[PDB]
Amino acid sequence: AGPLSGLRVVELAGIGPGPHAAMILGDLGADVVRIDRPISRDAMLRNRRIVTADLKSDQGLELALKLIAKADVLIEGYRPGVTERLGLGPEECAKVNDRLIYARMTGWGQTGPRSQQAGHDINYISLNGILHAIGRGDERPVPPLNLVGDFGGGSMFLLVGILAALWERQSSGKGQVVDAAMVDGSSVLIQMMWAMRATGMWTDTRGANMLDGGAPYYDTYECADGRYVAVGAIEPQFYAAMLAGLGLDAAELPPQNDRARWPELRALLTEAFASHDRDHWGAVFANSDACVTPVLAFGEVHNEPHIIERNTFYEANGGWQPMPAPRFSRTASSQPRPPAATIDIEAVLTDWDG
Amino acid sequence: AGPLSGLRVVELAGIGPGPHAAMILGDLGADVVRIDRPISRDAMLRNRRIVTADLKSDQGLELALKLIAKADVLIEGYRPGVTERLGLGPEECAKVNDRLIYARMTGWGQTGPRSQQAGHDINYISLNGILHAIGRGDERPVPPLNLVGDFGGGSMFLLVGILAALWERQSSGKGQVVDAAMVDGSSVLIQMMWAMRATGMWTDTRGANMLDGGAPYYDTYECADGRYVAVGAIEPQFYAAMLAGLGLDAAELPPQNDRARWPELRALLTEAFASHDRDHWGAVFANSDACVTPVLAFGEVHNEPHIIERNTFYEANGGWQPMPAPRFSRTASSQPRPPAATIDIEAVLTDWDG
Ligand SMILES: CC(=O)SCCNC(=O)CCNC(=O)[C@H](O)C(C)(C)COP(=O)(O)OP(=O)(O)OC[C@H]1O[C@@H](n2cnc3c(N)ncnc32)[C@H](O)[C@@H]1OP(=O)(O)O
Ligand SMILES: CC(=O)SCCNC(=O)CCNC(=O)[C@H](O)C(C)(C)COP(=O)(O)OP(=O)(O)OC[C@H]1O[C@@H](n2cnc3c(N)ncnc32)[C@H](O)[C@@H]1OP(=O)(O)O
Repeated sequence: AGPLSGLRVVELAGIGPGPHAAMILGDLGADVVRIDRPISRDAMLRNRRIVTADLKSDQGLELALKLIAKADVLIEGYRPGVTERLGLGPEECAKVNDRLIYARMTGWGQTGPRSQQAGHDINYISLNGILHAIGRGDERPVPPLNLVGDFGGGSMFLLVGILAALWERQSSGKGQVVDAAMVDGSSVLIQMMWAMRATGMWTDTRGANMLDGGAPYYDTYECADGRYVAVGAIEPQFYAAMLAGLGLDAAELPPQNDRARWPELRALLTEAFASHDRDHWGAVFANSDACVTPVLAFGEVHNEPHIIERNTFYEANGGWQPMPAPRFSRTASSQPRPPAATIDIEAVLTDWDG
Repeated sequence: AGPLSGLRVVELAGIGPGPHAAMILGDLGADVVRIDRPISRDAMLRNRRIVTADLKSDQGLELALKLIAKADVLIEGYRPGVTERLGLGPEECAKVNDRLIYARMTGWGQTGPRSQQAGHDINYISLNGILHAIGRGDERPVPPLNLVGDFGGGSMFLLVGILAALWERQSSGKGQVVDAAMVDGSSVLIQMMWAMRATGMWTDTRGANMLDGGAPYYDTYECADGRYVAVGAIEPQFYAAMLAGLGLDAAELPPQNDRARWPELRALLTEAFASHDRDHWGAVFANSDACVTPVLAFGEVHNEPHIIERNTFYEANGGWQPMPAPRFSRTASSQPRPPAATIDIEAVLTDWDG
């Protein structure tokens, strides 16, 4: 029902970024067929059809190749050489379908000294300077969950690659291979810090920068109730609006960007915010441009008016799940279909006419 | 040169997610024309043509509309209502070009109680449970830079939106509006934690989970020299390789997933890692599946063999910048063109034939 209605996707069951890129294609209307090893409660596996095949057997190889022959996109997320050894490498796939967008999701990439090494999100962002930049300066770096490598710089770059190559396909009539390494994607994800490094606007020192928690106007504060607000008041008119709401006289404060007095500045904002609870500050800074919001825990998210009003989440046995993103005015995505029982691979083949 | 060679993009000069989405389109071959208010050192503005226009004047509005008439994609990142009041809203653009992908990059979205409020990355991820999930449990949440809202759940979803709509356009012959809200994108980026919350595999407690730094096998460790390694050894066989490298007898340790004894497990791993420098562990683990990697600071990234060999970065003027991601086997992206002087808008219009 969304913009990708009609798009045929073969996903080889993996973990992390592959199934997340595959979910997003399904979210937006694609026909995604997932092949697993010979009814799921993982909501990530929404908007698929699940089939099963031993890719190491002659029948399973044959069936999967017949499935790939009728597809637009193949997603795989194993080590380089794995699909090759199975007989499902790009050159074998090309033989039965040269319109195929062959999408390879890895952390290290297809080649290079580490391309055969095991790893996960934390490893990939450790090697490109990202992880070192995250957390408080007086402590060892903290992982930003797996948002940066696996998803932000992983699956999202796989999708761009995939859709980019489909655009190319319109003029050339041919697919190709998408080499999507989390180490690359995440670097492009963080290109802003690389730009700013070159002009003296970002330093290698952890938690001493504008957007890393070093700036008293770009950080969380703890309130009277042990809960938190986020302050994001970069621009001076926003910062001023923020001080107005706190009832602080600007003339009694250090300048916003005098870094030499940032501890003094923070101590004064800390005292201010500590004086009431989080919900007080949401009432105080209601419609304002102060860039002050409540830090909601996952469980409170569904009670937030802006979240509710725009239907950012829907309920699915177990709890809340995010609606497809982004939104489309003419071809709107549907609410995601729940994970369902495994179906017969043959049924899909007839459906796809193969 | 890359997959998106031929694609025409008009970017209305903004900040954060908009310019980054437009950068990535340029990286991949797109013809990107950026309109600013009446030669840049910001490497984010690579792969552009820069022109200038007062959109509030008759002349400037006319010229911009002539430019938009000839484009495939318009990127704007202002408050909802701004383009409208300029005469550049979707319904005006539709008049001159109904094939236009009109891409609206916001934090709050186009509608809702907060849609007119100022904000930055920290605010958008604060309202959807993400920011609360980030940092050590004994401390107030820390911002994961602006990686998750602006970029991972912002620009990246704008891109997917844009390219998805271009796919739709091939059958329908029409464009539409992409509503890309960082509050939506970032939720879908974190869909995994929402899936796991539903099945008891994720909790709302900060720093007490498998991927947030609560797991001793999924965290950084400080070494003898004050530098760090990242451990990512989730799977038992990797965890085992990790222990072998450390010279640790598994029989003398608590089980890997005995959470009750995670403090005791971490104290033993801490003592082990602290005994040598980062690069010793660099060496001992450089080759195995132990999921142990050095935590590199931005400045030392360009010296890492895997980074060097795959050309993840190029030097621009001054320092290193990331190469286009992902990679394409047939239509490879070029090295990005540096920011250049502003060019006259007329010249572009003749080029585009408008
Ligand atoms: C959410 C997260 O935390 S994930 C973080 C991101 N990690 C990644 O996915 C990065 C890229 N991938 C990898 O590095 C690796 O695949 C790892 C580390 C995840 C896993 O490593 P391993 O499981 O040891 O190796 P790998 O996944 O490459 O091999 C999978 C095997 O299953 C086989 N296999 C897969 N599907 C099937 C099937 N349907 N039938 C039969 N065999 C199958 C493959 O042929 C392969 O066997 P082989 O090793 O004999 O060739
Ligand atoms: C790097 C970072 O961390 S940034 C974080 C990214 N997130 C965001 O900021 C969200 C993005 N969207 C927004 O909410 C907003 O654009 C903000 C809050 C960033 C900034 O808002 P403001 O600076 O107050 O301006 P706003 O976007 O409302 O409007 C732009 C103004 O410039 C004017 N303008 C824009 N282009 C032109 C032009 N070429 N010629 C003349 N005027 C122009 C518009 O008329 C408008 O003025 P108006 O409000 O009088 O109509």
